[PDB]
Amino acid sequence: CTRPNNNTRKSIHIGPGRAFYTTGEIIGDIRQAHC
Repeated sequence: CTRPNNNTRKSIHIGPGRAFYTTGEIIGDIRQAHC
């Protein structure tokens, strides 16, 4: 587990082009949430 996701800490870099935070990252965050 990890606690980004619920505050999306490891994924802020971009923003306007939201889906440019990258699959690996969003999926990583979502994996990390499976607690």
